[PDB]
Amino acid sequence: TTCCPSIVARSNFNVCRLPGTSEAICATYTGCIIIPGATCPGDYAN
Repeated sequence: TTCCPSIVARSNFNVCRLPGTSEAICATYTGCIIIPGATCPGDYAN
């Protein structure tokens, strides 16, 4: 599951994914995170 810190970061993440970039690279690129669960925390609400 991916969780993002802000709207901007999520929008950025989704563009990063368009060419097929791994989620892990898009995460460090944007400040989004990958978690094994499905429940994003309050400070990664977007």
